[PDB]
Amino acid sequence: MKVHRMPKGVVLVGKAWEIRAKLKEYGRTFQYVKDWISKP
Repeated sequence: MKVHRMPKGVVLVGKAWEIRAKLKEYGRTFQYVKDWISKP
């Protein structure tokens, strides 16, 4: 262990962490249902 799993130093604390979460929760392609219904 020469380095830490989550080290510091050069980091940017802003909304960049929030916008990535919000865009991930909303940007969730729900095709599972469409690919589940098999109707010839």
